Amino acid sequence: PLVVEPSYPDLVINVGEVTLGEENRKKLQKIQRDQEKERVMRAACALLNSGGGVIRMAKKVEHPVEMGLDLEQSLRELIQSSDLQAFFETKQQGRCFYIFVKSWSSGPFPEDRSVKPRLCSLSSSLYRRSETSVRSMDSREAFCFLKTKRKPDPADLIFQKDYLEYGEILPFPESQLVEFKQFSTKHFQEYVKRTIPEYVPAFANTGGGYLFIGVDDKSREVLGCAKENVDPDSLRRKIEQAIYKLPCVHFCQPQRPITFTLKIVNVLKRGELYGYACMIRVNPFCCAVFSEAPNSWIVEDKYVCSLTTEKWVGMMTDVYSKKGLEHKKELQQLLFSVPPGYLRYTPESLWRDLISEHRGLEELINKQMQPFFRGILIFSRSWAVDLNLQEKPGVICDALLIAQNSTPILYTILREQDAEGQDYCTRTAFTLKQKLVNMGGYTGKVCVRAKVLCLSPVSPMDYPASYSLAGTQHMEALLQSLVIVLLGFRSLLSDQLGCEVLNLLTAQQYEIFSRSLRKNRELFVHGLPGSGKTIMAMKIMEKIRNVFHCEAHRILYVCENQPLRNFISDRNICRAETRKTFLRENFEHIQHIVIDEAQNFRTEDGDWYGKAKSITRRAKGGPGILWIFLDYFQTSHLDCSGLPPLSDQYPREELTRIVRNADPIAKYLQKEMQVIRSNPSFNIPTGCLEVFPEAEWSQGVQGTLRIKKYLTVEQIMTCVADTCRRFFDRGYSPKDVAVLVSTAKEVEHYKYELLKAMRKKRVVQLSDACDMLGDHIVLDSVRRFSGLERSIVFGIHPRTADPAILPNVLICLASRAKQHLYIFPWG
Amino acid sequence: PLVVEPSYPDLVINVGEVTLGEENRKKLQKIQRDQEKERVMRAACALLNSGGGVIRMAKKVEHPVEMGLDLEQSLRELIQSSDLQAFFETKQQGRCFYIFVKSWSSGPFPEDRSVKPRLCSLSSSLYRRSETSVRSMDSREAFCFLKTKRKPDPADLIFQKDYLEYGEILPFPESQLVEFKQFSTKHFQEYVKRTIPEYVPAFANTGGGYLFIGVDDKSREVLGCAKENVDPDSLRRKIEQAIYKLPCVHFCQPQRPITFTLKIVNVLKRGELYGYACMIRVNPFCCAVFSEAPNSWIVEDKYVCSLTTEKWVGMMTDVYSKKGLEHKKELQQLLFSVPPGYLRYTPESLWRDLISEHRGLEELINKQMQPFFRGILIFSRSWAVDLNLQEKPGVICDALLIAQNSTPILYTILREQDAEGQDYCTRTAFTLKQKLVNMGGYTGKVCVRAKVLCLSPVSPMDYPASYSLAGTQHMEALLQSLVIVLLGFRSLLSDQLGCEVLNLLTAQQYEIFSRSLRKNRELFVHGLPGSGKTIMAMKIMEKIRNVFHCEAHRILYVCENQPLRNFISDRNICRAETRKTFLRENFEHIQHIVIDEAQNFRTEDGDWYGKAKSITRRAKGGPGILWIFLDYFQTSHLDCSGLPPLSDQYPREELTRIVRNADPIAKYLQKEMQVIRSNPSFNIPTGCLEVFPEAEWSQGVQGTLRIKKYLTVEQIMTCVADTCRRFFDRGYSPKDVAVLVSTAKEVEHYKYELLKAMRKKRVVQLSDACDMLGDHIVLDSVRRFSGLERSIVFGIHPRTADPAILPNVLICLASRAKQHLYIFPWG
RNA sequence: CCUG
RNA sequence: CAGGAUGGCCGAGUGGAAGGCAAUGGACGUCCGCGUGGGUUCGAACCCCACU
Ligand SMILES: [Mg+2]
Ligand SMILES: [Mg+2]
Ligand SMILES: [Mg+2]
Ligand SMILES: [Mg+2]
Ligand SMILES: [Mn+2]
Ligand SMILES: [Mn+2]
Ligand SMILES: [Mn+2]
Ligand SMILES: [Zn+2]
Ligand SMILES: [Zn+2]
Repeated sequence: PLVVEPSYPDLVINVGEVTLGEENRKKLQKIQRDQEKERVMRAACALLNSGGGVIRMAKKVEHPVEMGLDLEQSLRELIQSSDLQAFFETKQQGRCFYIFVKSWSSGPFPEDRSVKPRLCSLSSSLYRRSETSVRSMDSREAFCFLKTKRKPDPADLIFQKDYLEYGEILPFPESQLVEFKQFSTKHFQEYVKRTIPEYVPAFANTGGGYLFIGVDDKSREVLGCAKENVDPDSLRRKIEQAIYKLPCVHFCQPQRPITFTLKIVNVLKRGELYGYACMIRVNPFCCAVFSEAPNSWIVEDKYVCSLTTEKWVGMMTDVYSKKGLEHKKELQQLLFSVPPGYLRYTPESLWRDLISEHRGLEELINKQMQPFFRGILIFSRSWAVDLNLQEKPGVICDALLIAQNSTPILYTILREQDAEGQDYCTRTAFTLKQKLVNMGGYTGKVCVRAKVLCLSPVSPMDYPASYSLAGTQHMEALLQSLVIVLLGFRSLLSDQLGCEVLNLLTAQQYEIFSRSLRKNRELFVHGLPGSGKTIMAMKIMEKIRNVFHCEAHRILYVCENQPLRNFISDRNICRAETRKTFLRENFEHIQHIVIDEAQNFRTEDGDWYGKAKSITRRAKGGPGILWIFLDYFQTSHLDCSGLPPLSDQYPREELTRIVRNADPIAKYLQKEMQVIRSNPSFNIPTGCLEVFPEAEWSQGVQGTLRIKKYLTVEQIMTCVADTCRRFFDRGYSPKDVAVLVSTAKEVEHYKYELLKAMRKKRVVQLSDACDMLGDHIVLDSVRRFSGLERSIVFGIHPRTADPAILPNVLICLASRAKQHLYIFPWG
Repeated sequence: PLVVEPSYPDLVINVGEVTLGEENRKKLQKIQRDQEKERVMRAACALLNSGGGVIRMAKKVEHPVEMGLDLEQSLRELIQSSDLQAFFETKQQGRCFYIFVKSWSSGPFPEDRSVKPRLCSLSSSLYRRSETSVRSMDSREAFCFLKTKRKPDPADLIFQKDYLEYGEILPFPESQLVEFKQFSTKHFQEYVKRTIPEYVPAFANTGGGYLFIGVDDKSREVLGCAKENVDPDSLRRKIEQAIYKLPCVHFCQPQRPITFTLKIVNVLKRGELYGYACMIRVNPFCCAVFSEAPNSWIVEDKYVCSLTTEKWVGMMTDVYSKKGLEHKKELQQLLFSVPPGYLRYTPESLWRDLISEHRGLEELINKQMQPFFRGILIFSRSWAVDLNLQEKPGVICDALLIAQNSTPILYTILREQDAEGQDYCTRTAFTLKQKLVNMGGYTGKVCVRAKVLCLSPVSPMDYPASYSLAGTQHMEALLQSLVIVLLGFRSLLSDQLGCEVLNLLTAQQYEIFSRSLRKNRELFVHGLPGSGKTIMAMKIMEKIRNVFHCEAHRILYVCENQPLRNFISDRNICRAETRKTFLRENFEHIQHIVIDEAQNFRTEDGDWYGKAKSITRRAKGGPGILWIFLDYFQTSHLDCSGLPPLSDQYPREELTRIVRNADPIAKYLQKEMQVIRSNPSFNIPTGCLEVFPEAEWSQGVQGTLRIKKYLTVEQIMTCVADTCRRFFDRGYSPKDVAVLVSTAKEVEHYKYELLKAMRKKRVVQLSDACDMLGDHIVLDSVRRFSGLERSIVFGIHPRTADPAILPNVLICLASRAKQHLYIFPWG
């Protein structure tokens, strides 16, 4: 059999001894020549269909040799192209001859889904009647044929006859619908058996036809076969069995079998019975009829396995991140920008942590990356776990080098030399390469080299020069495939890419949303939870200056919560003040006002709306911008907010796409918004919550949502500390984490209790929401954190004194978490 | 040569006598067999590339024959597929054998444009090196290769030797970069001339390489050419001439020749000169190198011609109506709706006109239409003129039948028998079929049968049954290609399709626009001339009815002009009053108010804006809609309109994309808009007119614009009458025509003067602008026609009391014409 | 196409 | 799973068109032609492939 070799960071199929060279292969017997060719072509087909690899064959001569014309032509028929160099590149060292096979197609959604087939085949076993001949459909022909079948005569005058006269000349030739066959007196009943699988599938697949057996092909004379050599009943049974044996694949309903008419009609000589003439009419078949199973091959597990008929048709006609595939270029330019002329180590925080923890790791890595002048070295605690493989103790870090003039190299740094270290690194490199092709959709020639390094004080395969990353184009394409691959797993870089995906979605929605600035002066923005409301407010405050040419101090931002106005104030895009400061102080020099979380405002101090109206309308440059952002799902009190009636809140814009939270968080927000709708507070006008999220919208970004209940306060603290330490080990910064409690009066208690547990995890710094720039965990109330967001949020015992306010707390908590949310309710 | 036969409604190529049948072709000599095959393939390639046709070949036998396996395989190679039935269907009657060729690629923008090449070819003359072999790229391979080229060793150690030793074994085999050739033993210079085009283009096309001539292919021995047999300098001259003789096509700059190094080295024997060995180092060429001109053919008018190298490369690397192509399905379902179970005659107005003018034409056509139980019979005064062919006097009408179970038939009805009639009908049918394929992009099997009919008292081809329109799908596809074709010519049906395209564009812009209803209660809509303002207002009132569930009479429409008020009232989608009526009467019953042409309003009768605000805001079901439509380019007076200041006119929606007028009218409107901006009025605030149309927006609808200046009044009226008579003869209804004058006071004078000429054109019924629905020509002033539209407009002597408004009156006129506009200014 |  | 096909007929030829019953395939010395179509080769009836 053919089996993939395990000691390689790639699919390596050893096809054994093969005779190479045209002259050497001409001296072979045809049987051995065809057997060796079929072995090598099985290997090539498997590697083409399985992400590419290397075919290893031991050659019977020491000196360099050509592959052989028959092998070359078989590869050409395999790829349906004379461009062999595109998919096959050969090397030879001593007795070993290598063919390096590129993947036929890459990714779950290739750019050629509707053009080229997913599979290469030695044969599709699909035959069509092509005029007077039967020809096999190649991969592309069969792809088009199945793509069509998947959409939702005088010969009959002869066929109707009950009998035929010996030597009768048929009045028609062989054509698209007719075939004549004559067989010897001896083998008639056996030659019919081999005739059926070739002409019945062809007629069935190409509009049907008539098969006359017993008609001289040249003179068209009816001859039949002598009565003594044929039993009509046995012949009919055999033909029926052979026809019904044919493997048919259905794309339709009903799935009735192959339909045909068979007649064994007497041939009379002078009126006496001379023999029997066999006539088959093959009515067109609804779908594809195969003469036998397709000769397509694939590597599954560690074997080279032949694809079944149904599995082949499925591959030929029919966690991946579609958003990642869409934004791969932007995401690559963001996270994996390839610099012009130096080797970049990323993530930089993780690299610093590694070199600090491990003595000599910096010197090791820098001495090892001497040969590389341009590229990126993507570090990780363990690329194995990043790719859903098993963690190996003793592995300090894994670094994926993507440098110029070099192949990708997966480095594994071991604190102590280990026997299984090279096996672990090879497994990780093989998984990475297979993912870069099959999931990342890399259509170029890729090989990830596994290379183990030891901090304490089988040869690699030499790939062609076309597997080296020549320059910017190849490095960027490989890195964009790596982006797509990473967005399919849970890891530090995957989460960073997900954050950038959320930022890109928010930018898209803001591009759609900012076109209202030219159209409105007053505008009440009704954003749903996680809809980007505050990001839109910031970007609109930037665009207001960009358009009206007014200096930043002329734009005012008003919010209810001090943490939010501090966060907005540190952006330097405007002046940011709280509701109370807004009412107290003078702002006659302000032209534009943006008011955010207006549903959280209060009337107890004054008419904030009236003040904003006066300031904006009395502006010198016409009526200034007065945009009031608000979310009624995130109300924080039962009193009237001073907003105008709902009927008065016009013109309106609605941010209904959730773009700030990962999919698990967004689904939870959508679920809880139904609970909010079920019983709105009395200060919430009933018709406001009738805003619904976009029905078919999804973020396509992985998140986390763990709800742990019936746990005590100390258990909550220890779980939070353990999760924080696990994140920080992987490389998440402390400024990605926030702990949100029910109310402020509990903030100090929970701060002390959480420090008590975090002193075991080596970070003893917590802060209120008023400081968001420091690299520290933020502990505060859910309400005080309104408007702000963090990647990882721990929601601790959501609570309020009045059930009329309670429902909104869970939304106001979940909407703060971008990717990871941990909720610890009462129980 | 091969010549297209002229007397058919198709490309019929007569390849003459051909031996058909496998046995008959086997009994031939190879030269004759190959010549007949070459003729048939040239005809088939020409027909594939020229829109399909028929190949006529006389066969030397009477009985039916198969085509022949070599001919079948050549067709398979021609179409790169065993699906011969898709493109070739053969018929034979008597001593004639027909091949019906379908177009390979059809339409200027095929749906497969990026996948399949535009051209079929016998040979691309493009060769590539495939390991140790040179392979000719088929059409698909050459397409991909040219697409790739369009986008923006030890062999060297042997090549560096200035001499070689006889029998020296070269240490390397043949490969992607190396070829070993021996010299011919008989004709050496001729052999080199022959070999150079085989290998130099392949190396140049793939990474270059070395060609060693004089090296044994099998043993790799260096043999060379005997000194007595070859002169090295003459051989060098022949080689360089042959290499520069190779056709090269460049997709770049600079367009350098083929770069190569040619060395003729001494092959010594025992240290003494024996012969010469030729080695060429072919460097990779930047673009495509051909061994000769591509073997691709096409039909040029009446001749079958081969495409040149550069012409072939152009066709292989790369009035057509893009909006027609986009909307073909909707336009077909609008105009050419295929009915179920009866035959439909269109256009009905033209059909009635024809049957009224001509005695017995109805009976004639009905008698001819008995066989057809379903389809559409598309009449015309002259399909020849509709397709830009010369008119033939004596043609009563042309009718294009498109019916089930029948091929397309172009009927030509002649008043009396005519010898030329069949020639005219056949030319028209051929032109129609060629347009349907090459311009309408019909990818099915199409034949238009030409039949001449006569009101008073060559044999046609019989096409395969696949050319008959099977049913709804085939007829719809053919009629959609017909829509695309018609939209590219000036004719009645083309203009009706253009009207529908304008309506579809307006509907799309309204789908964009109506999303503001959910977001705005009060809205000022600022439309540009011809932006659809009034159509949008009508549709928005229709949408208000549904979204607010209010009865139609609860919606009010207020406009300045009585004709527009009447036109809107005639649809019952609201209550429509004039500004004066609105101010005088009471409308507390109204909930929603839409105001149109608000810029023309006046204040002397009251405060309409305040009244509308009050009425809408005190609507019992909450505040209602108050949408004010206005266009400052169509300011009809210099007074105050009562609108709020431009700073106060918010929120604001802008309809910038002109969707109501054909392309010439739209461009004229844009130029007049720029002139208006250069001379703004004093009663229009500063920023009103800074609204600009979408820069690269086009309507894709053909129109007409004639500024017939320097004419007298009588000449103007006679020209108008002649144009109207021509349109009505062609089939346009009078209700498509409006005559617009400068002022209402001259309307009666111009009515008398226009009737003076129209009474000689067999129609006298003019109409006032207040009677739009009548089947009469509307003659009225430009100002009173504001808000109305008609397909053909005649603007006469545009003028105003104060010349300041003349640039505005010109726009107000040009925006009323949907497709055809005639302006008669002062001299 | 015919045949072992 | 394997074998054959040559000139008018019988038939010799597996890489530089016999013989037997003056010639006894063809196009324009070159080329095609040994069932047909291709390929390899300096060279094919001969070797390789597909088809019949
Ligand atoms: Mg013989
Ligand atoms: Mg022999
Ligand atoms: Mg020959
Ligand atoms: Mg042959
Ligand atoms: Mn057959
Ligand atoms: Mn047959
Ligand atoms: Mn060679
Ligand atoms: Zn089926
Ligand atoms: Zn070039």
